[PDB]
Amino acid sequence: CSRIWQSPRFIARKRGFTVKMHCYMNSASGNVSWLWKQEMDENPQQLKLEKGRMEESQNESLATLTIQGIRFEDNGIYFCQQKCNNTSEVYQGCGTELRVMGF
Amino acid sequence: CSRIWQSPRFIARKRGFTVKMHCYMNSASGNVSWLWKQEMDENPQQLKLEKGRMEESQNESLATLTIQGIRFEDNGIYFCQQKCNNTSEVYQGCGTELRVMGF
Repeated sequence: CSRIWQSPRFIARKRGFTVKMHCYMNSASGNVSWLWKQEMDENPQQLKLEKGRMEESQNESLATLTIQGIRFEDNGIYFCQQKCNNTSEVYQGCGTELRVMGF
Repeated sequence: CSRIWQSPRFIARKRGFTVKMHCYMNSASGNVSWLWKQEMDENPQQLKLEKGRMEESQNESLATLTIQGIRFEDNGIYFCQQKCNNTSEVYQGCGTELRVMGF
């Protein structure tokens, strides 16, 4: 199968704004999901797309994840994950660090 | 083969100091090579070593790239690759990022 690329590595924004996180592939057994991680030891875990604040999007090449109303409680690193058709193995993106802040 | 794990993710250090970067793998068809990216737009372009001040070492399970007396020209992201035994696939780390300081 294909390989996935995550952008950007890091993001800092102001409380209440909006964020976009990308990932690229070719839908080779496409259909992408997003994992979240707040602690460093614990390992990534399914992100709950909170009604009216988060939305998993995806066409055939781009799989973007968009969050609005950014809360501090959103801090952490997010990874897009794809399950391969052939290899039936899971490739992970390199994730994006998220930091909310200020006025 | 084995999922490659690069560490740390991002580093900040005043110029001149030396810096080590890590890459954990399995070395099966291993023998790691290091790539470089001066910006995010650019593409992971190969790394050229310079006079005793940039040395890559490694063993059974730990490849580590070392840079002495760092400069702003060093700023960027470094990745490590390892061909795979079985697969003949090309795994790659999530690269460690570098930013040199001014004081």
